[PDB]
Amino acid sequence: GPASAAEWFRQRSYDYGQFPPEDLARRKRELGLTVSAVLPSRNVADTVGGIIDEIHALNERAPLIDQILVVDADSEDGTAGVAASHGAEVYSENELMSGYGDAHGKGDAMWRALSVTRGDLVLYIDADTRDFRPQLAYGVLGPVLEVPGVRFVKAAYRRPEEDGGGRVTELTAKPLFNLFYPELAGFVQPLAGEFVADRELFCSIPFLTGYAVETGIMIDVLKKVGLGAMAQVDLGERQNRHQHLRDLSRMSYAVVRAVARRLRQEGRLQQLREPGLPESFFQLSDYLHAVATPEGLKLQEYVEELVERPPINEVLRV
Amino acid sequence: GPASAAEWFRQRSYDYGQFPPEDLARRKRELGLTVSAVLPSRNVADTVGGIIDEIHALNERAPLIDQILVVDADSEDGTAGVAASHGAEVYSENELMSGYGDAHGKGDAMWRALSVTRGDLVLYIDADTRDFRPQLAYGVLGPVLEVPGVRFVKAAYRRPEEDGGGRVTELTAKPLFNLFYPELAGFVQPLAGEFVADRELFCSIPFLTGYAVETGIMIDVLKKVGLGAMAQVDLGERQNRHQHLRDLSRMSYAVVRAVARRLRQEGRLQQLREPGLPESFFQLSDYLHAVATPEGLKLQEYVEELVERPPINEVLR
Ligand SMILES: Nc1nc2c(ncn2[C@@H]2O[C@H](COP(=O)(O)OP(=O)(O)O[C@H]3O[C@H](CO)[C@@H](O)[C@H](O)[C@@H]3O)[C@@H](O)[C@H]2O)c(=O)[nH]1
Ligand SMILES: Nc1nc2c(ncn2[C@@H]2O[C@H](COP(=O)(O)OP(=O)(O)O)[C@@H](O)[C@H]2O)c(=O)[nH]1
Ligand SMILES: [Cl-]
Ligand SMILES: [Cl-]
Ligand SMILES: [Mg+2]
Ligand SMILES: [Mg+2]
Repeated sequence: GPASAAEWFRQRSYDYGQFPPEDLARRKRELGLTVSAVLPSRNVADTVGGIIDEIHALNERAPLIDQILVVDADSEDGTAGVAASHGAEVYSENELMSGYGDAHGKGDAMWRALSVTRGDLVLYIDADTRDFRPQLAYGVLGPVLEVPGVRFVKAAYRRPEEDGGGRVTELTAKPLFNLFYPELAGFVQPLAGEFVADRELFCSIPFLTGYAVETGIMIDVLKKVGLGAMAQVDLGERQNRHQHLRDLSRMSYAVVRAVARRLRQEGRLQQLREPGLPESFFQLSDYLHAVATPEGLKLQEYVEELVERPPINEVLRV
Repeated sequence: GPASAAEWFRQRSYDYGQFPPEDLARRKRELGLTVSAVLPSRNVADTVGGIIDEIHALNERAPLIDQILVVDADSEDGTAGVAASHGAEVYSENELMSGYGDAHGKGDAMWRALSVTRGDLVLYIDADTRDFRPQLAYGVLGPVLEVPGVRFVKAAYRRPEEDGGGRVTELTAKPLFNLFYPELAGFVQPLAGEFVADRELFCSIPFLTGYAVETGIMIDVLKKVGLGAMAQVDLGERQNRHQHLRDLSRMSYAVVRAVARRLRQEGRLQQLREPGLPESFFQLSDYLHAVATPEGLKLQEYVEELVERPPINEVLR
């Protein structure tokens, strides 16, 4: 493969500039591949309509996306109606794989989407992007279509001068990756919502639910296809919606848990619970967040079970 | 001890308002204890003066700090001169424990200060605070003085509703503590630079050099004296710096490195290098930071070793 993250970063980082969409459209036509775009959507009424439009506008210049799926979290904001009125196929995350009960977050929606994706290639895109430029859809298709061994491509980009990701990327994922999965240290936006791979690949790895899904997918793909078969594409600028630091804390915990879970199955981490530690202190699903408030110090408690879905291949009608 | 972070939280969180300085001064005197205040300092000529001044004013009201140590990273802004001019003792981080060579960052300075601290208690204080109110000095002394079994006290506070700390604390320390050291999850500012413990405790644990020092101390104190012997005190509002996110990434890494190390030693973590990963990818002191710029993607590469100084006890006295 590649001797280092440095070597990979050399050979496997592209620019959307290198993949004009008419070329891709042509190449895609030649290969007879179809693409499904999947938009995990939760209260994005104000933005999905615009994204669906832009993908349609792009398909006019260059036929690249055959299916547009909005997988809705039963948003209270009318998201589903909005996406439907703009021409996307819309599904409820709770109606897909209904045998699994209600969806546990973004990861669960993304997994369940596989049950109705018809494309040879599955392309995930975030539904909340404000100013959606067309390369936020087609850029990552470049290397899958054009570079021989590449099976999985993640987006790279910058906040509208040097961007190393949002807070969770910078302070959680990158430090955890550098230490535990150094092979992934080369990725500019390892937690990006926009990335693409063949449907068969996604269908044959498990999916962490909740916010841990990207982290889990990075690790699982790395292990399945190898570093040389992953790539990234600079896509330019991408405005993302800032979250409250306090909520990001919970996301950071999900990323930690995903890494910890994987380390444990590799055997690098054993006896996760330190001996001598009374069981009462031990409950992974129980996140304690101590804060200071105008009226005193408080201990907030969040409970999120780390639910993991099996490779959908194993659980879905063949 | 306590049965959960929640029980600890109710029993070992206080408000500085519970500890009027004049009462602290009385108890300190009855117990014959002395307090050393260490200010690890690098380029803070603009703020040390104020801090030192506040401490001296506090002591007039209530004699609480017996020694003020500015341990200076040989700043070029004249930190040393200001501190000296304002009445504080001044030391070069490089001259203390010089057998270990020049100093590896903030932790090293804090460790080396243990060789010149005369107090029974040692109070570390950040020297870059813009608006130093009295309770930043005395608040954390409350529980060590007043609650016999308490040996270690961390500050708690909030920026100018709910505040769960700075970016590194929220996105790195607290996630990691919740998973691997649940006993520390009740701390509001576990990475706070204001904390106090008895000299003997500090002299009995190792100190990570650099940015990981607070994380290491939290963990090693926890293992050494137990969660019951730790406390926090609400000091009110403290204004915070806006370090750059790109710099904070290296800091988060140090924090992760520190936890990982402790996990290796406990046996929880082994074969840290994936069994099948070429040594070309394996260099813990080598942090790869991939970034996007106007000119394209760049892979930045920082280096900082993790250095652990042993307990000063093993080298001294
Ligand atoms: N169907 C569904 N969609 C969801 C859910 N939660 C979030 N989404 C959608 O998934 C997209 C991104 O989720 P964000 O909550 O906006 O994530 P982020 O703050 O932008 O942070 C980033 O890092 C995460 C780490 O994994 C990523 O998951 C995420 O994609 C994003 O890149 C958005 O379109 C959002 O509506 C859910 O529970 N169900
Ligand atoms: N003596 C010494 N002091 C330092 C060093 N680095 C930081 N400090 C001081 O430690 C305090 C906090 O520094 P810093 O780590 O930047 O604070 P933070 O970014 O808010 O966590 C300040 O008073 C700094 O001047 C160092 O290498 N040597
Ligand atoms: Cl787990
Ligand atoms: Cl769980
Ligand atoms: Mg977003
Ligand atoms: Mg817990």
